[PDB]
Amino acid sequence: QSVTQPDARVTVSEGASLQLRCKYSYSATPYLFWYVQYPRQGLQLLLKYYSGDPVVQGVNGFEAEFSKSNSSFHLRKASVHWSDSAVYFCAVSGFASALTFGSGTKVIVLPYIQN
Ligand SMILES: *[C@@H]1O[C@H](CO)[C@@H](O)[C@H](O)[C@H]1NC(C)=O
Repeated sequence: QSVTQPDARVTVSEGASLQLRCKYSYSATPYLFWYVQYPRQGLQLLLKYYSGDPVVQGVNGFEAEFSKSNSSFHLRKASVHWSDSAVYFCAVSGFASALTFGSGTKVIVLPYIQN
């Protein structure tokens, strides 16, 4: 139905937290998703919410919470890895609805360098 990703880009150092904002529009029961696009590959599903517990855990430390009250589906990760650089897309759906995508959010991760 409708999804909004208010930030187009995010720059962050390896080790720090990350929050990618997503707002949705619907009235019914929404099906929510996060997809990730790594360089030189197609979209992949990162996490999804259909029902039950609003906090959903996806691959590699990624988390998202469905909030009906706040009508949000913010994605978070406690400590980002350098390989997390990518474009993240929020999408929404429903019982008799098509899948709709947001404009996406580019995440640039600065790698941590030691000696
Ligand atoms: C909804 O927003 C309120 C006010 O900032 C906040 O206290 C609450 O935790 C939010 N719910 C979500 C999306 O976690």
